[PDB]
Parts: sequence; C-alpha cells; structure tokens
Amino acid sequence: SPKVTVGGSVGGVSLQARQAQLRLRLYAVVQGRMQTIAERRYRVSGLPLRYAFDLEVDRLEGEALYLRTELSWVGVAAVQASAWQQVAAGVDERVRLVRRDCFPNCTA
Ligand code: NI
Repeated sequence: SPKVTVGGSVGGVSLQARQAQLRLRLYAVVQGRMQTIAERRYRVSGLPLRYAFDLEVDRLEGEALYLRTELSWVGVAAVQASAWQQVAAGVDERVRLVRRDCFPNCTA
C-alpha cells in the first residue's frame, strides 16, 4: 500500500507560550462528495509546526485535496485562527493562519 506525504509547516500567528491545539482536516471530493479523508491533531506551545499525513496513493489518485487548519487554545473549545487552502501531495505546503477578529479571546 504505497504512500505519499501531504505535509508542510503551520505558521503565521505568535502563540507566546500558550498551550494550543492544531486540528488539520484534509478534504477531497470522493465520487462527487466533499469528505474529510484524514485528520490529525497536534498539541503545541509555539509555531511553526511541521505536519505530515502519509496517505495511500490509491486513495489520493485523481483527487483535489483541501486542507482546513484550525488553531485553538487548550481548555477553550473555540477556533482562534484558521486557514483553508488547496494542497497537493509531495509538496511542502505552507499554511498561514489568519486570526479571527475575536482572537485570542474567542469563545464557545
Ligand atoms: Ni511562523
């Protein structure tokens, strides 16, 4: 089951030592439906963060892929910053977080 890596770095906000989570969801249209095909969460206290999904090429073949990246604070169930972009396998994909207007004090 040969695999290729969809990976890169997440940056673009300063966490300043605050405990955070990054939730990365990889989307693809699978027979015409937009679906999450993979998800990772990372616990971090600074950026940038290097990420990687190792996915079967059989699963990736022919697919547009989209990466949804969401920063939250640990202890607060709310998105503080996020990114949405098309990505491609085997490419170092730079994810640049965009702060919400309510950052860093967004609420659940
Ligand atoms: Ni950075």
